[PDB]
Amino acid sequence: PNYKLTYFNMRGRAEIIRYIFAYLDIQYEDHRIEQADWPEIKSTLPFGKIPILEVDGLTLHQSLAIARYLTENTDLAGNTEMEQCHVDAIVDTLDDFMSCFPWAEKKQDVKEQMFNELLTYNAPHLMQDLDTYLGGREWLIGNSVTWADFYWEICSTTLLVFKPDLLDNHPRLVTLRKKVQAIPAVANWIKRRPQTKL
Amino acid sequence: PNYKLTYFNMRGRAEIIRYIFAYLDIQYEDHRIEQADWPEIKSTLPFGKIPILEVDGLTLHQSLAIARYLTENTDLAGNTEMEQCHVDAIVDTLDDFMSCFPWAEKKQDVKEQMFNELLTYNAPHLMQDLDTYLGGREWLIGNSVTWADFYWEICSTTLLVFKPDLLDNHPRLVTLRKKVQAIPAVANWIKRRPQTKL
Ligand SMILES: COc1cccc(-c2ccc(C(=O)NC3CCN(CC(F)(F)F)CC3)cn2)c1
Ligand SMILES: N[C@@H](CCC(=O)N[C@@H](CS)C(=O)NCC(=O)O)C(=O)O
Ligand SMILES: [Mg+2]
Repeated sequence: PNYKLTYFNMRGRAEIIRYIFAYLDIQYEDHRIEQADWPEIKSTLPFGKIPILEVDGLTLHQSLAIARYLTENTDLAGNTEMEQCHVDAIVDTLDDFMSCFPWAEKKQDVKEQMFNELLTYNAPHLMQDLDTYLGGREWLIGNSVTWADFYWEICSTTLLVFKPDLLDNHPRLVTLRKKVQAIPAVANWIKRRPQTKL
Repeated sequence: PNYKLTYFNMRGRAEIIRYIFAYLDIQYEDHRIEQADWPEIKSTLPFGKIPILEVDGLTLHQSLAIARYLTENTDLAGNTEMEQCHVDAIVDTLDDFMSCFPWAEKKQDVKEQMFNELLTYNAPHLMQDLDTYLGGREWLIGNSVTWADFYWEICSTTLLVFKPDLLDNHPRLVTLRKKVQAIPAVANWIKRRPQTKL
């Protein structure tokens, strides 16, 4: 069973796949491309977008669809059909925000303006809604860790790059961030992975 | 279970759920609202976004996460993990494009411009990709209809209001809509459902 992950040299939307792998102890090759190799590959893929996962000469796309596939009947999945939902909902609420950023804007000031808006106007509200949804439970979904707990910590990672005082009023979020990061197989990948801004 | 789905009087985000309910033949409370009682409601919601589904007072959110949850252990789900990964991928790719529209934009002309240019440049790029992902095959994924075909006809239905000629060069994509529409339960729902623009 053969794994070639394709994406740019960034955590980005691949990091949810790379946390899963290294958690669930599975060998993959981590194929990281140059911004200038991209069009040559972009042309050949059915949907022109990455990440993508090749699974013995089979081509998968859409990080979360993939993420959801590598966790169907595993302990990062929800212990029940309802908890699979909340997981997917939690993930999509975060992707919904993360997906808002003009990541690929080449006009810098125009980009910075848009990033700053969202990080002051929309961010704290998302953090709020999250903390409350967490309330006082140990994980986001049910009684153990799930990949939604991973998406969160990953999304939170990149947001923290751009606005450090973000979780100041949410220790229960810094707690959760940190409790996800201290997991053996997670903790170790965080130590080894390439060191990219994004 | 007792299902209560809450949304506006329209299709938009809730429709994928309504289709699934009809196909699956699941009795459910289809509660629609006018703005009038919106922030009155919005308050009582973990994430203050709709559609939402109450399943015995247990509230669930994210339209796709819910639709998925509702297709779990049916055939609508895709017939194999691998397919289900594809069905998800298409649903996201579809949802990704849709979330690119300024839906609530009240400067009518900025709407028009972006809308028309999104159909101009973005939309036909996704059409060829969908067209050629579909091929001459019957359904988008697998040997049988999955909830990704449902979403295609729901999405393409709404975008066709704004650009009728949208699919005038993708015979095969109009083919897929008709195969979705002629499904008895869906065709029943179609004629039953109330008349709204979107
Ligand atoms: C992990 O937390 C998330 C969740 C969702 C999205 C992202 C995310 C998305 C995009 C990027 C990003 O920076 N993508 C770039 C956009 C610019 N392109 C330039 C291109 F397309 F020309 F190659 C490279 C990929 C980073 N993180 C991160
Ligand atoms: N919903 C998609 C978003 C995928 C996406 O558009 N990825 C970006 C990189 S972050 C991309 O391929 N952009 C470069 C391009 O447009 O070709 C997913 O979850 O994978
Ligand atoms: Mg999405």
